[PDB]
Amino acid sequence: NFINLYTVKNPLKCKIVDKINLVRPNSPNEVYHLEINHNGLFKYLEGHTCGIIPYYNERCARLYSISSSNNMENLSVAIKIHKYETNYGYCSGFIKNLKINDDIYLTGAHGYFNLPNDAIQKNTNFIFIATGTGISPYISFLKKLFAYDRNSNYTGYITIYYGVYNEDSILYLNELEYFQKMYPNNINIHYVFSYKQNSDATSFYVQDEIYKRKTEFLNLFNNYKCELYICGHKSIRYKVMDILKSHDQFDEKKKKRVHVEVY
Amino acid sequence: NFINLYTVKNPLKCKIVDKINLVRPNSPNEVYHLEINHNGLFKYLEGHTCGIIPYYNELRCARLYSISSSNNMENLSVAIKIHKYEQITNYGYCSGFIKNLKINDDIYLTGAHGYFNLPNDAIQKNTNFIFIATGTGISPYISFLKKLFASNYTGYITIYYGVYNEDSILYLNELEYFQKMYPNNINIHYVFSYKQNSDATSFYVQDEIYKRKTEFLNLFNNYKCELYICGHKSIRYKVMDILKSHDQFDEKKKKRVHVEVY
Ligand SMILES: Cc1cc2nc3c(=O)[nH]c(=O)nc-3n(C[C@H](O)[C@H](O)[C@H](O)COP(=O)(O)OP(=O)(O)OC[C@H]3O[C@@H](n4cnc5c(N)ncnc54)[C@H](O)[C@@H]3O)c2cc1C
Ligand SMILES: Cc1cc2nc3c(=O)[nH]c(=O)nc-3n(C[C@H](O)[C@H](O)[C@H](O)COP(=O)(O)OP(=O)(O)OC[C@H]3O[C@@H](n4cnc5c(N)ncnc54)[C@H](O)[C@@H]3O)c2cc1C
Repeated sequence: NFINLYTVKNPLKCKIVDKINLVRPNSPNEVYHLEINHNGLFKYLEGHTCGIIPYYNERCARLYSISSSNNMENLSVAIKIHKYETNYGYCSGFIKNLKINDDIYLTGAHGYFNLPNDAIQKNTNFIFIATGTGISPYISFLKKLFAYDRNSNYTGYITIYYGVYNEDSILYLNELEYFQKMYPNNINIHYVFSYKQNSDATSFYVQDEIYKRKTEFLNLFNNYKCELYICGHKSIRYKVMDILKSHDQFDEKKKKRVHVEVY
Repeated sequence: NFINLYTVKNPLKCKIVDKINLVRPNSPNEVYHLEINHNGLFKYLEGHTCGIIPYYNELRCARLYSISSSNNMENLSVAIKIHKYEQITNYGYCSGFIKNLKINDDIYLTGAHGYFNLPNDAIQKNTNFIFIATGTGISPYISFLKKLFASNYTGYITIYYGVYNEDSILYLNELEYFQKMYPNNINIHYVFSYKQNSDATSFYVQDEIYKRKTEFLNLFNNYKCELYICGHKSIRYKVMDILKSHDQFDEKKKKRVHVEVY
């Protein structure tokens, strides 16, 4: 299958085709969308990550959610540039200085944060919870479910809770705006702005929006039997579980409907 | 201090000066000794490790390697086992990199790691040592021996060294040299496991210490030896178990135990 087709011991040589800032001028973040030519060789399902090996020339690979769908020729990835005290993270500094037409080395696929195979036929309902770059897997989910290029056979309902610093920090804004305008009876997006660079504070703002919208959120999960996806900083996970645990019956059978990709 | 002078964020570009197979025909793994030109820029004490960043090219991910050279040498050195695994053979990440490395290739180092150092009073105080090694665990001790013997250090060194077989003793030449040059001050006990199982190898080292438990404990306790343990993780507790049994083992003794296992 797709998992570990390429590893650090046989990474895939790829090429940077494009590199676009994803944020607008009032964002405190530097985040780049990378479009990557893999010559059709990198196999993935929506929700998978790829690994990038910084500075490689023919763990150690940093994982990035793939934001493109399968039937796109190139793959895409959204990468936040981490800084401290000037000084960059290991992969962050590499991605910062990367240029179009540069080589990049990939491993993968990695992860199990995928759609159910039933999804488009079963018209599965979804809750997608995201913070920061945690939106990327959902971008690929949407591109798949609504056959991006109204080619959609999918008539399920999707609710997105997306927490970012501010409006200018919303990643893939144009794509989110597109799906919402094209499919206004299938998609509901709730932006939460924290105005805090601290991820643990952002996740509390998301938990707090969900609490404010608990009747929506909890009927979606307990009544309409949505699949619940959580992606982003590790602090949201237990905060979303607390909401489920404190407000209604919550057993291992309901836990089967909770999918988590945190970091 | 010299710790983290170079990191993965800013590695030191260095050159391979030599690459020498340290093992003999009956050893089932390659082990390469690397002489590395760092332009005098890499700073370290004996016992320190350097990190190598496999496949790096200038625009937990670096593997650590004990430096086997002393400060006073111009180039640094390192001994690197080439790890194989089956399922057609594959190589470890850094192992495959080191395997293919040529003389004059670039190599990027990260910058003194660890606390596996000699006490700085060692030469003036004539400190006695117990060095326990398996496999590549010998490397820091080769650097120790190079430092201690400058020479008027008259301490007493005991070395326990477990390897697969005689063709697998790393730095055999250096060990034999030091043992023969200072025959009253260096005592080496070798153990061959004859099994390609790292856990077996450390069992046999423990077994050789058990045979000599009285000598061993009387060296550590009465001659106040600094005890060093280096190599595969499995030796750690097997040696600790010997310091537990037939011994009170207080915490002024634990000041005298140094561990670098992996
Ligand atoms: C499953 C999964 C999916 C992921 N998906 C994405 C994604 O889609 N997009 C994305 O951008 N990231 C994603 N990540 C995280 C991504 O891998 C990060 O870029 C990586 O984890 C951090 O990268 P780095 O090498 O640049 O930072 P590192 O060098 O590994 O450091 C980690 C953090 O510590 C900080 N740090 C490093 N040194 C210091 C210092 N000494 N003092 C203070 N702070 C320091 C860095 O700034 C950084 O924030 C994902 C992670 C996982 C596990
Ligand atoms: C403080 C310290 C000092 C050290 N000093 C030395 C030293 O002086 N000399 C030295 O040689 N080493 C030393 N090491 C260990 C050194 O870092 C090794 O080269 C390294 O840890 C093994 O690296 P690798 O990249 O080749 O293998 P990796 O790929 O990182 O390690 C995996 C191990 O499992 C095996 N493996 C990998 N993938 C698989 C798989 N899919 N299935 C089954 N098996 C697999 C590999 O063969 C290898 O043995 C030290 C380590 C530490 C922490």
